[PDB]
Amino acid sequence: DFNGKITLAITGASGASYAMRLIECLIAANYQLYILCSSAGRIVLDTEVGVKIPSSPDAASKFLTEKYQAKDQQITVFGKEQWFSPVASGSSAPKQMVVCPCSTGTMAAICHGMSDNLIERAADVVIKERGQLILMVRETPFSTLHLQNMLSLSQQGVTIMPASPGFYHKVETIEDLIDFMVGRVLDHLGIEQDIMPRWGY
Amino acid sequence: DFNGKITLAITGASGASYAMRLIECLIAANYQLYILCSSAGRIVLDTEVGVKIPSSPDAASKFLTEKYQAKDQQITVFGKEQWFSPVASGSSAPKQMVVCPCSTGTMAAICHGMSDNLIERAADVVIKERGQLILMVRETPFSTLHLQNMLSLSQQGVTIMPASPGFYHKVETIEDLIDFMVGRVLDHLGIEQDIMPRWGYN
Amino acid sequence: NDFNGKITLAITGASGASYAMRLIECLIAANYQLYILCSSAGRIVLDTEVGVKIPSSPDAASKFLTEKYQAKDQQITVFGKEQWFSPVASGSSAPKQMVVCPCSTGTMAAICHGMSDNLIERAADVVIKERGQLILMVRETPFSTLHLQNMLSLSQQGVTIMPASPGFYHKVETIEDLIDFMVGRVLDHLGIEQDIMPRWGYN
Amino acid sequence: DFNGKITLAITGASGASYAMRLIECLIAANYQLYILCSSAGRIVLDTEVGVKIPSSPDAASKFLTEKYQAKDQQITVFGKEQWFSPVASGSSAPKQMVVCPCSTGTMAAICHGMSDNLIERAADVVIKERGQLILMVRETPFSTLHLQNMLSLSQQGVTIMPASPGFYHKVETIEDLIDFMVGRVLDHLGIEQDIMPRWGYN
Amino acid sequence: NDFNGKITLAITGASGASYAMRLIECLIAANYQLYILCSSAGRIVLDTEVGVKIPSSPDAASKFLTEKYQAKDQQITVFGKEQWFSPVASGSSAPKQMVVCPCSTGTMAAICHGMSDNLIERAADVVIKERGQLILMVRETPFSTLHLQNMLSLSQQGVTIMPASPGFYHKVETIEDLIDFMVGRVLDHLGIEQDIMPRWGYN
Amino acid sequence: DFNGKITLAITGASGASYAMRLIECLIAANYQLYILCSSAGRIVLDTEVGVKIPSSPDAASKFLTEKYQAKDQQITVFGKEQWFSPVASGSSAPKQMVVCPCSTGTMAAICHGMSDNLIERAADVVIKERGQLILMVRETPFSTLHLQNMLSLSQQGVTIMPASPGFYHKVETIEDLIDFMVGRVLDHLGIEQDIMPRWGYN
Amino acid sequence: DFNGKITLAITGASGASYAMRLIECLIAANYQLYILCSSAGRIVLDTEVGVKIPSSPDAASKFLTEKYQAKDQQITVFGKEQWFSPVASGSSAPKQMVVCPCSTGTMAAICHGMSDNLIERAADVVIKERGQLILMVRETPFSTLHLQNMLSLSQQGVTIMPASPGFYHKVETIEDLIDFMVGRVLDHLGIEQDIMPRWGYN
Amino acid sequence: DFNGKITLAITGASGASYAMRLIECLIAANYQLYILCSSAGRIVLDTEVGVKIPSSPDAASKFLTEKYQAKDQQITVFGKEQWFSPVASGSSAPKQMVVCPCSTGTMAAICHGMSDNLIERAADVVIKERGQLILMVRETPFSTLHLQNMLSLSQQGVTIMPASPGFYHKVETIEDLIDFMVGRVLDHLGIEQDIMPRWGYN
Ligand SMILES: Cc1cc2nc3c(=O)[nH]c(=O)nc-3n(C[C@H](O)[C@H](O)[C@H](O)COP(=O)(O)O)c2cc1C
Ligand SMILES: Cc1cc2nc3c(=O)[nH]c(=O)nc-3n(C[C@H](O)[C@H](O)[C@H](O)COP(=O)(O)O)c2cc1C
Ligand SMILES: Cc1cc2nc3c(=O)[nH]c(=O)nc-3n(C[C@H](O)[C@H](O)[C@H](O)COP(=O)(O)O)c2cc1C
Ligand SMILES: Cc1cc2nc3c(=O)[nH]c(=O)nc-3n(C[C@H](O)[C@H](O)[C@H](O)COP(=O)(O)O)c2cc1C
Ligand SMILES: Cc1cc2nc3c(=O)[nH]c(=O)nc-3n(C[C@H](O)[C@H](O)[C@H](O)COP(=O)(O)O)c2cc1C
Ligand SMILES: Cc1cc2nc3c(=O)[nH]c(=O)nc-3n(C[C@H](O)[C@H](O)[C@H](O)COP(=O)(O)O)c2cc1C
Ligand SMILES: Cc1cc2nc3c(=O)[nH]c(=O)nc-3n(C[C@H](O)[C@H](O)[C@H](O)COP(=O)(O)O)c2cc1C
Ligand SMILES: Cc1cc2nc3c(=O)[nH]c(=O)nc-3n(C[C@H](O)[C@H](O)[C@H](O)COP(=O)(O)O)c2cc1C
Repeated sequence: DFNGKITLAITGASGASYAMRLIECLIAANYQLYILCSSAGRIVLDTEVGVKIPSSPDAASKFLTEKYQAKDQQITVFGKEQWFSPVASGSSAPKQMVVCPCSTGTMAAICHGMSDNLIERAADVVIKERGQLILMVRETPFSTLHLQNMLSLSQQGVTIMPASPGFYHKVETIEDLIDFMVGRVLDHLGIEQDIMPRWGY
Repeated sequence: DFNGKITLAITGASGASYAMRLIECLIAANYQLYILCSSAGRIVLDTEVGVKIPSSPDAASKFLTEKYQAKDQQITVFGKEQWFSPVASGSSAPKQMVVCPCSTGTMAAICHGMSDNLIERAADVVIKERGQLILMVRETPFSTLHLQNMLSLSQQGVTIMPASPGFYHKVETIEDLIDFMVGRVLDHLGIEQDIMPRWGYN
Repeated sequence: NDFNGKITLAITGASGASYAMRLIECLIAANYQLYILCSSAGRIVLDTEVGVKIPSSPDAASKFLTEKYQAKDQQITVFGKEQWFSPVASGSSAPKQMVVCPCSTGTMAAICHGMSDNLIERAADVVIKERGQLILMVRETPFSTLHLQNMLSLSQQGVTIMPASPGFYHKVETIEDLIDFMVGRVLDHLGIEQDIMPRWGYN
Repeated sequence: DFNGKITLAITGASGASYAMRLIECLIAANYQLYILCSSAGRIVLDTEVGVKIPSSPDAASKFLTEKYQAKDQQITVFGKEQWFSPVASGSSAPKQMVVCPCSTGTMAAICHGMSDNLIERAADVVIKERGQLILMVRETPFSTLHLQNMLSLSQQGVTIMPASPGFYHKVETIEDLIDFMVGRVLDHLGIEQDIMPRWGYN
Repeated sequence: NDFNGKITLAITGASGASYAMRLIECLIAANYQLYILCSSAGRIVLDTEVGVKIPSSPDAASKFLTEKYQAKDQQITVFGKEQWFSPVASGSSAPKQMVVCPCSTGTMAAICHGMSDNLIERAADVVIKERGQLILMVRETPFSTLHLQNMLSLSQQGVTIMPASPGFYHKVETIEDLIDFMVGRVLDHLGIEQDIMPRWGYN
Repeated sequence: DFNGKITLAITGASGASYAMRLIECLIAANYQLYILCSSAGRIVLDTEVGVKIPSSPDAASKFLTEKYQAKDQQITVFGKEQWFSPVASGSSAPKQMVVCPCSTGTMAAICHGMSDNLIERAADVVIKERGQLILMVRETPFSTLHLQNMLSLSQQGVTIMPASPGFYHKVETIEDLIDFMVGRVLDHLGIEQDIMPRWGYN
Repeated sequence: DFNGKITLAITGASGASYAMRLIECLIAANYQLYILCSSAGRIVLDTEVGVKIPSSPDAASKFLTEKYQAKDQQITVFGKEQWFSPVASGSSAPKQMVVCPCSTGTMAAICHGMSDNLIERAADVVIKERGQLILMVRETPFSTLHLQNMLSLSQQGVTIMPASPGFYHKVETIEDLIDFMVGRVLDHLGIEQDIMPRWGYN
Repeated sequence: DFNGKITLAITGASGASYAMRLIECLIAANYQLYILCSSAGRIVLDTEVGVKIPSSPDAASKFLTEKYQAKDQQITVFGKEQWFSPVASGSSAPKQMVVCPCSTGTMAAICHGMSDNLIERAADVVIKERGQLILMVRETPFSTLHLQNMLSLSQQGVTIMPASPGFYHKVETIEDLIDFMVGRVLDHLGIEQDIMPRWGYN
């Protein structure tokens, strides 16, 4: 039925709207989503976009499914230590994962392999199985230690995508900036998108 | 007269509006500016914000002065390879410099000391004189080599400041995101500002 | 405001609680405003080494310390473990000076690697990225290689690693003289006038 | 329509024949090409194989179209700083690029992310977007610094393919050596080829 | 011989002279034989911090310390700055255990880089090459990056870097309790039974 | 009572002229100096400028005091093992130090933390206390090991300022070269100077 | 008598022609050669150029002597583990050695000092005695690990000369490409050559 | 009847009188010079020493020829992309090259192998052919990135010779400082000179 499974982690960086719009576009492209959200991520979603994701995985899954009028099974949320989840094992996990937005703290944890929660274990799995991990980092300025951590991940095939949208297409609202970034994630995932033209400059 | 001199370099990355908004605020704050603009810079300023900066330094100074209604000598623009500029010698150059927006290619030339034009020499000088260089890099995703370049400069005390505006202050307009970044540049320069509040997270 | 400056002070679970308590006292006497963070291992060490039970709840702690030091109104605010709605948590708002004292090798390690897992680690990461001044008063001996790798990294990046190794070359009558050696060094580095450690050097 | 788009950049290293043959094979394989040529590249093409690429991009597109009897829009040449080309942006650029032949100076510029012209930007974009870049470097001997540069690009997923043809197959004429290299580039690009058989050693 | 083992003990010009004096006392009580090296900056610190004037001449120093500690015959021998005809100077002859205490960052640096410019540095270089145990009780704060680079190098190569950062989690009534914390740690690392620092850990 | 205290060490590199003139300017700028001089530096001073610094510290202080017509307490010299000097401890030492001229050997001692004499300890101190250390290194050519040493210091915030005078100003005389280096030192110290003009290139 | 002694090692990389031509030129330049051939080298010589080097060292010396019409003692072949050869000891070995052609596996063994056979020992001896070793490597594309290995040898004064002939001179036949490489090796060895002219680019 | 060929590059660092005195001595020692001058190097010679080198290469050869009363073919100036020059190919280039004065931007370009112009290609070729490159760097203070660039090249056998003259030989005039540096260059190149004597320290 679905076109593929993608793991999506939302962490406590600023940039909630990116994550909300990415999920909208993935659902519309008819992907199945396994969604992980950190406790700080929930705080940011509430403050920035007024979105309150219930803390219980079941209620969260139903909440998101209604928000996006998604199909049966299309969205599943897994809790912070739910090791039964498919994402926890290289024997079962999807091969694509996006962290959006991705805090420098979560980026750091994945860089060093702390694997202390489901989001960090999932990322560690995608890296070991040689899949695709994309981290949409939101911070500025960067410190040298942020850069060392990004460098290490990028050398190992992780895609560091800072939330730094461009303005060279006609930018007429905040949405168009949001769609710049989301369209780049989607191009990287190998998913047809029409939210960001291919005109170039 | 003025609270100080700042060197501003505009290069060909997207995010012209940041640079225009930065000039606007430094003028109102009564700083004197030495502005440098690469060719690709002007092309970006043109297509993104409809601002055709003349490529002659003298006409460029008058245009910007007029555009910002600046005082006499408050803005001086210098040419691609105009070595008499005060920015080209450690004996004379200002100690604060911002490259906004900063292409990955200019970041790279600065990283490695290419010093091939006035912008690159000007940055090399601030670095050797132990001044403050701030580079507003606008590119995504980063490649590994981007990240090696950035890490090398950052270790050497250059502030890598990617154009990654935050959204926690409540954004209703693109101008709030522009002001997010410009306000961070101003904080770093030690310039009082009220375009981005000090509330933090509420 | 109404104060000379703002300082962020984090207490973590290394031995050396008496250095932290003396440092707060001197900073208050100097009329600085303090944002205090304290980890739970931190409170355990305070409790066992100097008998000071800081309430775990941030309002109650602010009051407790305020009364302890007879501090002015809003001079001391404690913030809790994940209280992100705290000015220390954002570069838009935070103090440019922070001291971790005593700093456990675990907190130093989490700062070194950027873990930013609680308010203490985030506040440090912010100070680092904003190019402020972070001082870490590490208390541990011996060092391992990995401790040294972590301290080295931080020191290359402009973080001041100040082990709690007091000197004895001044008048040492009491333990208080050694506490004051280290607190005197922190104050000098913070740019704060102090008379607890004379400037005579070696005689 | 076409089987895919490829970016080709010709630079000022010896080995113009490799490039001309590579174009011939991609045209016959029904690929669409975006061709970039450096000024040194043009001088090399001229002196080595008598091929004079018009200075004008439109004139060059037609000249090559005509030379290879290529279909409509199958060959588009772009100029030195034509930032409006598809190749300059990650939102638009092809995911495969070859630099044939590749001078050590252009390999250097790409290694360090200098991105000063369309070739180096095109490269940097391919690298950041995680596509495939192949560099047919021609120089001998190598210096340590050449090797450092190749090393870092290689670690970053760029294919350093020196123009070092082998002789273990049927070597009669120079064309067999040219075809050795071109066939290796075609195998890497994933394109069906029979100018170099798969017998291996015999 | 007639002793439990041989230990090389070097005193250098860092603050912390009272750690060295207490360490000799415990080693003597434990019936170890000591080869003592003392630098001239070392004697200056001993003199100013604890009032102990070790004669610069090796015979006179051996007698002075022997009497100070009421040591047995040949239990303490001091050796002078370039006294190469000393068993510490050759791998064919030297003790396999050495402590520098207090260890200045200058002596740590000369050992790190292999300078071997006097008997102290040579004796350390020997212990290192013979795969023995070298403990360095560094006293300095803050650390610089270059200090940390030097300590890191040494620690990777199996040298124990033991900063003089005493803990407070045990019963601390006096300064002597903090001196005994560090001396207790040196003894534990040397494999020497000691009761000056209890083994109760944290309560 | 002076504008501040600076530590200045004179070591056995050629360039005694630069040291003598820095001292002149710092005295006229009303700074208090603590001077250290190596026995090799004393030999260089005697042979190059015929200045004979006496060996005893008290006689040294008086000699330099006399020579510069300095005020009371303005110049104090300290001997090579004079650990009572305020420069020996982070609890008491000035936050600015210059080694002029600086031999490759003393730069090496400082690079590696040898801290063998007062000059080396004073530098070690300034570094660990995060002050400002400036090393006017005179040597040519550099070896690789000299460069490794300077790179290590520079990465750690020490200013490696080779005695490499420029000629773009009005160079009528040797003093013009001495003043180029001295002026650059004083700018780094944050001390107003007018011996080297602040227009750059002309 | 002879102008000097050179060690030549042939290994199992493609490019046997380069080696045969190199020998021809050194013989005509009156050098004395100590030749080593690996078993893979022999297989390559056979399949590429029909040259069957006798398995026996004495038979190989005569076979080559005869092939090049060389003088008495001008060519001595030595076997795989003939440690009694001059080439195996630093007390005796020639100070110039070429490995032509050089497989990436023998370049690897030399990079890491494996010294398992006469070729690798000969190499290691040349390197330790600070003579000149040249490695004509033939492989494409390069892997990262190939590049790491070449890098470390290059940093250590070994000449990595890939078999990447250029085409800027008069290219008519394959012999002109062979002569390009051989002439570069002869220039490095310091030996007068006219198979590759010095006109440079025209 | 020239003793040898030297490539001499003049770049945009201060110290033009070094380069002019170096050509004088090399012409008196009967060496043949191939001189390259960048556009920033012209500007420096014009302003510092009042020498205006014509922009076209033939007029510039004639100009310098007359200036030093050089012999027929003793001096040839080559333009910034005159790739037909002997210096641009390893097959033909001189084995000794001096960059004097050397900017930090030209030192960087050579460090990372940019090879963007004839000066940078010439250097890249001297390095790959294992000749001798000497870089007379004039800048102070150095930044960490300057030091990283120098270190890399020195590790690779390039001689980093900063323009840091000594004073231990009795210094009459500025000329004695110029002659200190030029004598060191000449000593490095292996050319007898009597402008800086050999008595060392007295
Ligand atoms: C409103 C808000 C916005 C934040 N924005 C960022 C940010 O943009 N970047 C960042 O690195 N941390 C940010 N933080 C801090 C992280 O939330 C903090 O480091 C937390 O420990 C992250 O936890 P997580 O990585 O488990 O999500 C923010 C916090 C809040 C409350
Ligand atoms: C509309 C437009 C937008 C561009 N945006 C970027 C950008 O966001 N980041 C970047 O690194 N380069 C960007 N480029 C490419 C640079 O302009 C190009 O690499 C050029 O060589 C920069 O030179 P400069 O650094 O001298 O300005 C852009 C070009 C155009 C035409
Ligand atoms: C009484 C006591 C003393 C401690 N002393 C130290 C110490 O001196 N150094 C250290 O690194 N950790 C010490 N610890 C361990 C830390 O408390 C432990 O590593 C903890 O996880 C640190 O957490 P924190 O960094 O969040 O405060 C001590 C613990 C206790 C209970
Ligand atoms: C006829 C000719 C042949 C050349 N061959 C080579 C070569 O094989 N390798 C190389 O690295 N450079 C070679 N060059 C030099 C490059 O052309 C030079 O470094 C130039 O600056 C490269 O510019 P580009 O990288 O923009 O093409 C050659 C030059 C000419 C004129
Ligand atoms: C009273 C006094 C206390 C000192 N304290 C220290 C210290 O605690 N740490 C340090 O590295 N050096 C200290 N020094 C400096 C060393 O004595 C100085 O670096 C000396 O050269 C060390 O020589 P040594 O390593 O040969 O003993 C002190 C000096 C004096 C006079
Ligand atoms: C006349 C003279 C000039 C010297 N010039 C230099 C110099 O320019 N650079 C240098 O590194 N060493 C120079 N030296 C050598 C240093 O003096 C020597 O290495 C000494 O050991 C350094 O001692 P110091 O670092 O304690 O002062 C010179 C020596 C003499 C006698
Ligand atoms: C016909 C033929 C051609 C070969 N060409 C190459 C080559 O060009 N490059 C290479 O690295 N190995 C090549 N090999 C593989 C090497 O022969 C192989 O790695 C062998 O183990 C090398 O042994 P040697 O290094 O002792 O000569 C070739 C093998 C054969 C049979
Ligand atoms: C009068 C004058 C003096 C200069 N001196 C120096 C210098 O001493 N060192 C330096 O690195 N750059 C110096 N520059 C800057 C270089 O000329 C500049 O970075 C230029 O881009 C170098 O280009 P080139 O390397 O192609 O010659 C100077 C410029 C002028 C106008």
